[PDB]
Amino acid sequence: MRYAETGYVLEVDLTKGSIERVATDPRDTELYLGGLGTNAKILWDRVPPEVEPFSPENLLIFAAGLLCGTPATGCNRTIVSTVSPQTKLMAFSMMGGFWAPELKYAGYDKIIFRGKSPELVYLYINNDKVEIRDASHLKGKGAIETAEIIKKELNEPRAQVAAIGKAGENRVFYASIEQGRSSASRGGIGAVMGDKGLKAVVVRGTKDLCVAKPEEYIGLCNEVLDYIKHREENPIPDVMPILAGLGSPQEMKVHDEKWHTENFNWGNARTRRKDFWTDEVSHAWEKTMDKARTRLISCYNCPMKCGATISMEGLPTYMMKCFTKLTYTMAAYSDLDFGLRIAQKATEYGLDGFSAPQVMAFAFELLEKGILKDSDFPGLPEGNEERFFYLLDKIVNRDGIGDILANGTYWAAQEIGNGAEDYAHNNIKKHEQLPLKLSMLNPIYYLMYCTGEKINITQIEGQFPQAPYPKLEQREAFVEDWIQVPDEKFKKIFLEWEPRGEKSMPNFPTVDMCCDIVDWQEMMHYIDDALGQCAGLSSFPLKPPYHIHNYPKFIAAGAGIEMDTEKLKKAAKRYRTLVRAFNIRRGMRRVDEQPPANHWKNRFPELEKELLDSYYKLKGWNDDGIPTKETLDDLGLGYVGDEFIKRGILSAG
Amino acid sequence: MRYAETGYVLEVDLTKGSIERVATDPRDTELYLGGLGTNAKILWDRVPPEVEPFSPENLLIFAAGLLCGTPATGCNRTIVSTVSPQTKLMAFSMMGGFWAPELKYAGYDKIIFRGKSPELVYLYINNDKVEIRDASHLKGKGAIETAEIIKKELNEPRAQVAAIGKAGENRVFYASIEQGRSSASRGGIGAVMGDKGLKAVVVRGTKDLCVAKPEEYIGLCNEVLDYIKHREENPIPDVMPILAGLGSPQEMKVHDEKWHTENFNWGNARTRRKDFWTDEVSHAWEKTMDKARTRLISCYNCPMKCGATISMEGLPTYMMKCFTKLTYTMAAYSDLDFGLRIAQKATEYGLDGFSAPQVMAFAFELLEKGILKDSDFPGLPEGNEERFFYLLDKIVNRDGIGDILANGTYWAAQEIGNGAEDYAHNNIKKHEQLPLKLSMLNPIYYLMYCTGEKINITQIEGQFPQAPYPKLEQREAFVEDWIQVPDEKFKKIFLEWEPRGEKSMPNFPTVDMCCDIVDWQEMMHYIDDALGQCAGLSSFPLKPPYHIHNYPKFIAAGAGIEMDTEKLKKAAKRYRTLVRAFNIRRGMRRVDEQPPANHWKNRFPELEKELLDSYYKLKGWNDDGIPTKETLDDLGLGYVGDEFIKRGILSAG
Ligand SMILES: CC(C)(COP(=O)(O)OP(=O)(O)OC[C@H]1O[C@@H](n2cnc3c(N)ncnc32)[C@H](O)[C@@H]1OP(=O)(O)O)[C@@H](O)C(=O)NCCC(=O)NCCSC(=O)c1ccccc1
Ligand SMILES: CC(C)(COP(=O)(O)OP(=O)(O)OC[C@H]1O[C@@H](n2cnc3c(N)ncnc32)[C@H](O)[C@@H]1OP(=O)(O)O)[C@@H](O)C(=O)NCCC(=O)NCCSC(=O)c1ccccc1
Ligand SMILES: Nc1nc2c(c(=O)[nH]1)N[C@H]1C(S)=C(S)[C@@H](COP(=O)(O)O)O[C@H]1N2
Ligand SMILES: Nc1nc2c(c(=O)[nH]1)N[C@H]1C(S)=C(S)[C@@H](COP(=O)(O)O)O[C@H]1N2
Ligand SMILES: Nc1nc2c(c(=O)[nH]1)N[C@H]1C(S)=C(S)[C@@H](COP(=O)(O)O)O[C@H]1N2
Ligand SMILES: Nc1nc2c(c(=O)[nH]1)N[C@H]1C(S)=C(S)[C@@H](COP(=O)(O)O)O[C@H]1N2
Ligand code: SF4
Ligand code: SF4
Ligand SMILES: [Mg+2]
Ligand SMILES: [Mg+2]
Ligand SMILES: [W+6]
Ligand SMILES: [W+6]
Repeated sequence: MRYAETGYVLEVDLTKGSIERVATDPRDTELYLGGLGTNAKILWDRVPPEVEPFSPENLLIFAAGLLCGTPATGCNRTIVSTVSPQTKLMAFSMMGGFWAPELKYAGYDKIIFRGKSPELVYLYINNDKVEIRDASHLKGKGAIETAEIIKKELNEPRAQVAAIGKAGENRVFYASIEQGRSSASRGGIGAVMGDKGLKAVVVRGTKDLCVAKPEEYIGLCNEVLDYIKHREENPIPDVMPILAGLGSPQEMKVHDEKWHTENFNWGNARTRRKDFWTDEVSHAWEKTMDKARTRLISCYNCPMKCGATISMEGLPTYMMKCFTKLTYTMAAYSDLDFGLRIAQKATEYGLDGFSAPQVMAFAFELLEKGILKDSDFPGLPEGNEERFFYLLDKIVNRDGIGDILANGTYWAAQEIGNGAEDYAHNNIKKHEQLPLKLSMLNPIYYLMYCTGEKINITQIEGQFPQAPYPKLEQREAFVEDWIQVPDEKFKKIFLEWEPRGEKSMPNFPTVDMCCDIVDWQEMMHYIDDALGQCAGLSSFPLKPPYHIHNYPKFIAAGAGIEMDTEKLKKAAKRYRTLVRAFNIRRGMRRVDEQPPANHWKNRFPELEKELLDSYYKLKGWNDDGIPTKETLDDLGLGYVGDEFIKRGILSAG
Repeated sequence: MRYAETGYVLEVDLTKGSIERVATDPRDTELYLGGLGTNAKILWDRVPPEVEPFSPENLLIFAAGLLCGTPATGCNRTIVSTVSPQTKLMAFSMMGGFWAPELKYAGYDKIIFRGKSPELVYLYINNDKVEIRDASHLKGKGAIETAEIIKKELNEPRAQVAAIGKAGENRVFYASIEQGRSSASRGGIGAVMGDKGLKAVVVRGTKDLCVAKPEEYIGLCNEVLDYIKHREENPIPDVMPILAGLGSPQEMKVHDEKWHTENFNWGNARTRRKDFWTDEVSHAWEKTMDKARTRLISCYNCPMKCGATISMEGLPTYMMKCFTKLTYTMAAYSDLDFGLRIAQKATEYGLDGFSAPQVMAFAFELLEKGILKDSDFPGLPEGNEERFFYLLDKIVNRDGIGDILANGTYWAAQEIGNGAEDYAHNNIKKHEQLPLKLSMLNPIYYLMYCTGEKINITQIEGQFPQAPYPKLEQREAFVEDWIQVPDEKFKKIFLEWEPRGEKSMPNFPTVDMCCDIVDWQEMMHYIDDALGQCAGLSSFPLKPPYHIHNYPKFIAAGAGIEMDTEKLKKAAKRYRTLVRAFNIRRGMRRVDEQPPANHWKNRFPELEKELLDSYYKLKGWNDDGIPTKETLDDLGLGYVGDEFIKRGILSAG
C-alpha cells in the first residue's frame, strides 16, 4: 500500500461538471517525488505549447506536498501550478497554512482542474464526498470574506478554504489565491482560477494518513524539533535580525527595517534613500506595528509563527507575513500605517503584493512624465495615498486605464507605447522582480536572476550567506558546525571569501564556485516544493533543521521508497530539468535569461558570459539553455529528448 | 507496493495506434480480485448497451489472473472478455498454456484494445517495449502457423503468441484465439479480434514477479503438490478414468470412450447410439490414437499433462485436449481418424470445437430434410467425410451458404427460414450446447443450463457428483475425506441420494438442496477465472487440491490483502452479480433462461418453475432474474442499482 502520499487525485472538468478519482502511478513518485515534481509531469504531457493561458485546455493543479499530513514539522505547503497569463511560461505558486494537510486527510494528493464553468461555482470536498456548488451569491466578495460565508453555509467550521477575490474573477494577471494566513501569490494563478469560473475550493478531511516506518519517522521529527530549539538559542552572529533565525523573514516580529528601507528602492523600484531610518521614523513605525499586530500565529504543525493578524481601525482583520509589509509603503513613498491599510484591501481583492505596488508606481511615473494624461485618470484624487486606493479599484475592476495596468508592467507598457517600455525596467521574463538596484555585480545572484524558474530571487537563495564575514575568526566559527553542506568545499569557499580585496566579488568566489553554490541553493528549494516542506525550516534560512543529509531519511521512512543523498540529488535535478524543458517547449531561450539592464551599476559582460556558459554546462544544458539529449537520457527523460528532436528544438547530432 | 498483480494495464487505441500503460486502483482488486472479476468492472462502466459487438467502441481485453506468474501450480489462465457477436451478451473465454504468466513477467495485468486498425496488425510486447507491427504478410495464415513466422521475424523464440485464424479475420461468430496447446474457444472472441484487425498479440517478459508472504505462500504451494501426489494414487472409486482424477478430462490419455459414444447424441445432437462401443471400434480408435499421439504435454507450472501433440500422416502438428477429440467425429457419424484430421484444419482456422461440428451437422439435416437444396452447396463432394471438409472451407471463408452458417445455428435458421428453426433445437441464448438429450429431468443441471453466464454446462459443473452411488458404503467412503465442502450439509445430501426410489431424481435432492449445489459449483469457477487457476485443479474435478478453505490463504499470502472464506465467498458473489448485471442491461430476462424444449424427455413444468423461483431467491434476484436493489447495495454495487432504477429496469421501491 502507499504511504505519505494517498495515491489518489481528483480530476475535475468544469465544463461538464464531471468529477473523478484516479489512482496515481507509483513510478511517478520514485522519479518526481511529488508536489511540484509531479505537477510538472502532468503539465508536460497534458499541456502542449499551443494551449493558451485562458484556454479551456489549460490546467489548474492544486497539489499537497508528499510529506504533508505527516507529523513532519512545518510540512504543509500547497503547490499550485498552471500556465501564467503574464509570462506565458509555467507558473508554480506555494501557499502555507492548513489547506494542503487537510486535503491529505481527505484522501487526495492533488486536484486537477480543466475546462471552464459557465456559472460561478466552488468545489466542496468532504472525504469521499465531492460536489460542485453554485457560488453566484459570492460574486465580488473578498477572498477571506468568502471563506467565512461558505463555512457557515455548509456548517463546516473546521473546513479549509482557498478562494479568489474580485481581482481573480476579473482575471488580473497578478491575482492570487488566499487562504487564511497563506497565499499562492505570484504567476497570475488567481487569474486562471477566475477564468475557469472557480470561486473557491473547500476541503474537509478526517481520514488517517500513514507512514511506512513509524518509529523511525517520528525519530527524525523529534530530531528536527530539538534542532529548532538549539538553533533558536544560537542565532547567526553579526547578521541582521530578520536573517539570524529560522522561518520566513520575521518582519512581523522585528520592528527594525533599516536594512530594507535604506538598501531597497522606493517607488517604481526607483529611489534609494540611504538615510531614511531616522529615530522619528523608527518610533512612529514601532507604534503603528504594536497597535496593529494582534497575535503572532503559525502554520500547521510549526512553532515559528511568522505571520501576524493585523487589525487597523475601521477595517476588517487580515493576516500578513514577510515583505508585503513594506512593498505598498515603499512604492508609494509613504509610511507603515498606509501600507497596512491598503494591504488589507489588496489581500481581500487577491493581488500579488510584489507586482501590484510596482504596477501602480509604474503608472504614476508615466503620468508624471506625460506619457499618460490626466484624462486617463478621471476624477483622480489629490493626495498620494488616495491615488493608490483610487488606482487599486481601477485595476481590480479593469476599469478604463485599470484594464491595461491589469496586465502587468510589461504588457501595459507594450500597449501604451510612446516610450512606456523604458519605465518597465524591473522585469525578467515579463515578471516583476524585487526592488533592488545594487552597485557591484553579484556573480551568485546574477545566475539566480537568469535561470530561476520561479523568476523570484527570494525563492531560490538561502543556504549560502549573502555576504562574507570581515574577520577570518568569524568564518572559522561559522563553518564549524555547518553540517548542512553537501561538500566540504562549500566551507572552504566561505573561508576564503572576503568583503574587500583579492578575494571579493565579483571576481570571487570563482565561476566554478558560484555555479556550485547556485546549484545547491536551488536544489533545496525544489526538494522543499516537492515534499511540501516550508522553506522557513529548510532551503531559506542559514543552517536549517532539514537538509540534504536527513531529507533522504524522511522520504524513506515516510513514503516507503528507497532514497539516499545521491538518489535525492538526481531526483531534484530530474524534475527541475523537466520544468526547464516545459519552458523551452514554450519558447524560452538563453536570450530571455538576462537581468534588468539597470539591476547593477557595474557590469562585466565577459564575466557574465562565462558565468552563464559554465552554469549551463553544470546543469547539462546547451549554450542556448536547452537540456541536451545526453543529460535527458541520463535522467530518464528520454521522451523529452525525443519530442525535442521531433519539434526541432534539439538536433540529432 | 503491489503484490501478485503487477498493478498496470496497457491501453491501446488501434484506430489511433496509441499505446499507454496505466496504473490500476487497488480497491478494484479488493472488490473483484482480478482476471474475470476486474474485466467485468471494466466492461460495465466503459461498454454501454447501445454499443454493438462489431462497433469500434467495443472492447477486447486480455487479462492474466491474479496469481499467474507466481509459483502456484496450474495457475496460468488468460481471461479474454468482450461483447459476443453471437449472443449479444457478455463473453468471457479462458485460455491455458503459457500466455498469461508471460504477460505478468512483462509487467502487465491486462491489455485492453479499443477501436479498429484499418490494416492488419499485431502487438509486440517485450517488457517495457510495446509497439504495433504491420501484419499484412500474415493475412490468411493459420493461428499456429502465424505464431512461428512471427517468432522468427522477431528473433524471439521464447515469445508467447495468441493469434487468430482465417475464421477470426472473416469474423466467424465462433472464431477462436489459439496459443499453441491452448485456446480461447467460445463466444466469438476471435471475431472481435479480427474485426479490430488484430492478427496476434506477441509477448516476451523477463521481469520479476513478487509475492507478499514468501515463506507462507511457497508453503501453500508445497501443500498442493503433495495433495496431487496423493490424489493420483487414489482415484475416485467406480468412476471412469477420464473423470476420476485431477486435471481437465483426460481424453487424450484414456482411449475408452464408452460413456461418451453411448450417452451423447451423434450428429446434430440427434442420434443416440446405445451400443456403439464395440470391440472392433475400440481397437480401431485405440490404434489411431496410439499412432497419432506424439506426447502428452502440460501447461505452465502443472504436472497433469492434459494435452497431446497430434501428428496425422501428411498433416502439420497441432495440440488438442478434452472433448474436441469427439465432436467432429460424432457430428458426422464417422470415426476417430477423421475427427483428428479435420480438427487440425479447424484449429488452424481458429474455430470453436463445440459449435462448428454442430453447425455443419445442422446444415446437412436441412439438406436431408429439404429446407436446404443441393443448389446451396455447389461443388459438394459425394462422401460424408469429404463433405465436412468442404463445408468447413465454405464457413471459414464466409462463402455462399458458408456466410449464413458462419453466424451460428440460431441466426442461420433465422435467416434460412422455411421451418429451419425446428432444427436449431440445441440452443440456449443463441449459443450451441453440448449434444446431450437425456431421458429423466436433472434438477441440478436444469438450473445450471438456465443461469450460467458462460452458457456452457462444462464450465460451471464440477464439485458435486453427477450421479449417486448404488451402495451406501460407497457414499460413506467418499464423504469421509471430503474436506472441500463449504458445509457439512453437502455430505448429508450425497449420502441420501439414490439412483432409484424416494430419494432419486427429479424429486431428490430437494429444490433448496439443488440450489445450494449449483451455487457452490458456480462459485468455485468464478474464483478460478479471477485468480487464473486452472479448473482442472479446482472447480472441475471431484476433491481438488484448491478449494474454498485454502483459497483465501493463497490470496492473502500472494497479493498481500486481507481475505477469508466468507469475504472470498462474497467477493465471488460480488462480480458474479456484476456479470449478471451486465447482461440484464443488455436485455437479458428470465424468458431467455430456458433449456432446449427437448433437453429432457420427462419434464415437470411445476417443479421447473419452483426450481428457478428458488434459485433466483438465493442469488438475491427478482422473479425475472434481475438483482434487487438490496443485494446490489449489500454487495457494494450501489452504483449498479442506481443505474438500474434510472434506466427503469428496477422500480423505485
Ligand atoms: C551587503 C550586501 C551583500 C550588498 O549590498 P551593498 O554592500 O550595498 O553592495 P553594493 O553592490 O551596492 O556595493 C556597496 C559599495 O561598495 C562597493 N563595492 C562592492 N563590492 C566591492 C568590491 N569587491 N571591491 C570594492 N568596492 C566594492 C560598491 O561600488 C558600492 O559603492 P558605491 O556606492 O558604488 O561607490 C547585501 O546588502 C545584500 O542584500 N546582498 C545580497 C543580494 C540580495 O539582493 N539579496 C536579497 C534578495 S531580497 C531578500 O532576501 C528578501 C526580501 C524581502 C524579505 C526578505 C528577504
Ligand atoms: C447416469 C447419468 C447421471 C445420467 O445418465 P442416464 O443414466 O442415462 O440418465 P437418464 O436421465 O437418461 O435416465 C436413464 C434411464 O433411467 C430412468 N430413470 C432416471 N431417473 C430415474 C428415477 N429417479 N427413477 C426411475 N427411473 C429413472 C430414465 O427414464 C431412463 O430410462 P428410459 O430409457 O427413459 O426408459 C450420467 O450419465 C450423466 O452424465 N449425468 C450427468 C449430467 C450430464 O449430462 N453431465 C455431463 C455434462 S458434459 C461433461 O461433463 C463433459 C463433456 C465432455 C468432456 C468432459 C466432460
Ligand atoms: N516550500 C516553500 N516554502 C516557502 C516559500 C517557498 O517559496 N517554498 N516561500 C517563503 C516566503 S519568502 C514567504 S514570504 C512565505 C509566504 O508563504 P505563503 O505562500 O503561505 O503566503 O513562504 C515562505 N515559505
Ligand atoms: N497578496 C499577497 N502577495 C504576496 C504575498 C502575500 O502575503 N500576499 N507574499 C509575498 C511573499 S513574502 C512571497 S515569499 C511571495 C511568495 O511567492 P508565491 O506565493 O508565488 O509562491 O509572494 C509574495 N506576494
Ligand atoms: N480457470 C479455468 N480453467 C479451466 C477452464 C475454465 O473454464 N476456467 N476450463 C477447463 C476445461 S473443461 C478445459 S477443456 C481446459 C481447456 O483449456 P484451453 O482453454 O487452454 O483450451 O481448461 C480447463 N481449465
Ligand atoms: N478450437 C478449440 N475449440 C474448443 C476447444 C479447444 O481446445 N480448441 N476446447 C473445447 C472445450 S473441451 C471447452 S470446455 C471449451 C472451453 O471454452 P473456452 O475456451 O471458450 O473458455 O471450448 C471448446 N472449444
Ligand atoms: S516557518 Fe513560518 S511560514 Fe513556515 S510553516 Fe512555520 S510559521 Fe508557517
Ligand atoms: S490440469 Fe491440465 S489443462 Fe489444467 S493447467 Fe494442468 S495440464 Fe493444463
Ligand atoms: Mg505563497
Ligand atoms: Mg479455452
Ligand atoms: W517573501
Ligand atoms: W472441456
